[PDB]
Amino acid sequence: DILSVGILVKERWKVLRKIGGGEIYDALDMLTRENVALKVESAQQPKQVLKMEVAVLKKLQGKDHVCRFIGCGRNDRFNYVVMQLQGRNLADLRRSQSRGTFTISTTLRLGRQILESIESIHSVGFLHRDIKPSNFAMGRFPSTCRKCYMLDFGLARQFTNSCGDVRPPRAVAGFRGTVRYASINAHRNREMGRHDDLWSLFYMLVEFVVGQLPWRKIKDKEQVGSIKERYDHRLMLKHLPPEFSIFLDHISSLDYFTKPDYQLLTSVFDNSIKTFGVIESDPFDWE
Ligand SMILES: Nc1ncnc2c1ncn2[C@@H]1O[C@H](COP(=O)(O)OP(=O)(O)O)[C@@H](O)[C@H]1O
Ligand SMILES: [Mg+2]
Ligand code: NA
Ligand code: NA
Ligand code: NA
Ligand code: NA
Repeated sequence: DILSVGILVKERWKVLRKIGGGEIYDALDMLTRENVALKVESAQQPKQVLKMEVAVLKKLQGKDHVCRFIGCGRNDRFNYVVMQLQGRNLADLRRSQSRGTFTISTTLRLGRQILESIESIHSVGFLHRDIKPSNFAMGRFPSTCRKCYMLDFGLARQFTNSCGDVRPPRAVAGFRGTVRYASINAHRNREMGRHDDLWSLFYMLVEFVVGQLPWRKIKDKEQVGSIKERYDHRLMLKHLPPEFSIFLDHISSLDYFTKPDYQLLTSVFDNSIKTFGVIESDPFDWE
């Protein structure tokens, strides 16, 4: 690691506890007397991504489901960013459930919040490219703990130009994200688009309700991609509310050059939540 518990960054943030390992700490902000999240990277790491992370976090400021930006810096030893500290991430919350699953009520509410966050990052011109449960966390206070926050913009890519139009895709793009949640496009080393973040959301929602994905045990990235390319994704509809056939049909129709119909996808969640009688104040599974 570059830092260690106890050290002070910028005479202000005292590192207290490592919370993620990418080196991230719970730190004391001496100016506000609050615990914050501080993420650091070596100025010698070949893949340096905190520049991207700060730029996207700044672009999302003020929007829902985004940590507040607190500060950032760059020195000869490391780069760092400081942001609002959240609570438990969704991978940990699902694993803390004795059955390894969420109910459809918790799944639909989380999915709708995650969809909102994906529409927000696309609306500022960026793809997330690593949508997965450990990159989402609930708030840690009574006023935030029912809110899900999108994390980890290090692998993001701008898909618009300086003008705001969609940029021409590269012929070949390195696969950056997580094999388990990656779309077919990612596996093919094709330029990822907005629909590929939505495919990762779909896989997350299926894994929430079922507890696993079909390729859970498969570790060869090419084997996983082969399975996904041939898989009949309609089989995943079995444990989701009926309108997710509309969700799957829609994202299947998309490609790099087609903006998603976010209103349609939102309606799938809104309608399912209403049909199941789900209300926001219902306890989440971990309550
Ligand atoms: N603002 C935050 N508040 C709380 N936990 C965070 C925060 N940012 C990241 N984490 C935790 O750290 C883990 C890894 O951080 P993340 O930003 O995803 O970086 P990386 O995946 O590159 O290690 C997350 O899965 C989450 O548990
Ligand atoms: Mg992460
Ligand atoms: Na930046
Ligand atoms: Na920048
Ligand atoms: Na790439
Ligand atoms: Na097209």
